Amino acid sequence: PRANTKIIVVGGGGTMGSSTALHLLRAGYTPSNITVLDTYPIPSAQSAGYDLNKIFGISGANKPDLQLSLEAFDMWKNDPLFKPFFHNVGQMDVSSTEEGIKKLRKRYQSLLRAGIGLEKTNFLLESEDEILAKAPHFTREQIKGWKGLFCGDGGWLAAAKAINAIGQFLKEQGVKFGFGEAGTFKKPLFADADEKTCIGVETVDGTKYYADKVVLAAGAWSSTLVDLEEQCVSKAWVFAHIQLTPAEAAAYKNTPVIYDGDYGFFIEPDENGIIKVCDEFPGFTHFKMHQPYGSPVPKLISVPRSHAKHPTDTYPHASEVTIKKAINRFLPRFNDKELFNRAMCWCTDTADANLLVCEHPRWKGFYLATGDSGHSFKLLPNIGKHVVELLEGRLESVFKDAWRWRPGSGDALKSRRAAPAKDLADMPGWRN
Ligand SMILES: *Cc1cc2c(cc1C)nc1c(=O)[nH]c(=O)nc-1n2C[C@H](O)[C@H](O)[C@H](O)COP(=O)(O)OP(=O)(O)OC[C@H]1O[C@@H](n2cnc3c(N)ncnc32)[C@H](O)[C@@H]1O
Ligand SMILES: O=C(O)CSC[C@@]1(O)OC[C@@H](O)[C@@H](O)[C@@H]1O
Repeated sequence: PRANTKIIVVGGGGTMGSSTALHLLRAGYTPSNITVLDTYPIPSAQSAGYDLNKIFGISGANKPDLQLSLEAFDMWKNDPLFKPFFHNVGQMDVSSTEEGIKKLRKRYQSLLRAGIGLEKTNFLLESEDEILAKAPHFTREQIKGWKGLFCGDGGWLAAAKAINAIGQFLKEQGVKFGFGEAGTFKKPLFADADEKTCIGVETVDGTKYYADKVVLAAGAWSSTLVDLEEQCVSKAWVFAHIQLTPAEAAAYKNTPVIYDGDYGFFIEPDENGIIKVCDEFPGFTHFKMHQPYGSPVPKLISVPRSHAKHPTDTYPHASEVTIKKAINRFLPRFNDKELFNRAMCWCTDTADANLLVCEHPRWKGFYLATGDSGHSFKLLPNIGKHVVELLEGRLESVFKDAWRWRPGSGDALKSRRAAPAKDLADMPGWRN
């Protein structure tokens, strides 16, 4: 029974982590039986969720991605905890290349074959007038040849503030916490020498925590903490900020999120006039020799270079070009705006960009909740709901089979992106 079951959430200061803790409380677990451990206090300074904003949009990449995105959309609008941080201003995919414009038309078409009425909220913008109508800040000369796929369920998310909302709720309820060395996972604990029964974890300062179940929601660090047998390859993405005056930023107030697969995106300025800009690229790895728990020998493993641990870090020289390229493409009027708060942000890719949410195959009681594949912040309100379903063996098979333990199911280095990710060692500029 839930009221006497103890759960440990490793990486609980992050996205999937905090979500799991939230839905444990909502399910009826006793708050004092739930322990959140993270290297950083919630909201974790190093979770990929620690950002001014993230994009919300509907992805049809998989069978349950569609179901999950709509589920998340519902909560972002109607859940009292989350709905303050959803800005439902819409999201527009654009392209002016032949190859790219056809990608849009195929995406629109598969949304219709979902047969769940997505045509009511997704539209192909076939002319420049239709684009300028949704995003008046563009000039017509800037967008000639552009077509757009507009999603009315889209918009952006106050990412850090949202996780923080969960965290403060967890604390009011009485969830237990472990931060710093007292919260940094090192290894699982077992009752038996055969390590078939996990009964807790031990952190790096030596602290041992005991629970009935352990959830590993450590994002890009999961593949480094325990042997995931190359299922998850951690990669970095980049962003930068520019500052606008109240006059300049007024033209972008409540404007839709604009994305082009060949350039990146930007999100409307926040209350301080700050615009976040991203490029799009297959990501950056950081391979090192490491020996995650359960691996018999040290392997080559992409290990996150945490901006939180190294604040003087920025990103490779190459990324500076593509980010500015994106700025020129979308916001040419701000090309002389100096960039600041450059930083790398880490995700972990699976081969098929599906999550890795399953019980460990040998360590009974140890559960994996990661494989976010760099598309999963939008799932903050509802992913924890399905992790709990897994813990209780009530997980709908569509999710269960898609999220199953699956080593040898593809090359996660390339995943579903344009190319295998390049490594930080071959991309100078980020260390200072
Ligand atoms: C990097 C990035 C990601 C991203 C994005 C843009 C960038 C630049 N834009 C997104 C977007 O527009 N829309 C979207 O839906 N997602 C976007 N993302 C990715 C999204 O953030 C991630 O997919 C999502 O955050 C999933 O993360 P989850 O797996 O929870 O991972 P996390 O938030 O980083 O959490 C990791 C927590 O791990 C804790 N940790 C790490 N190591 C330990 C150890 N050793 N022990 C205990 N805890 C550990 C960290 O505290 C961290 O909080
Ligand atoms: O999937 C989305 O809703 C937008 S995520 C945008 C992005 O920058 O986020 C970081 C990585 O996921 C990249 O793959 C990706 O291009």
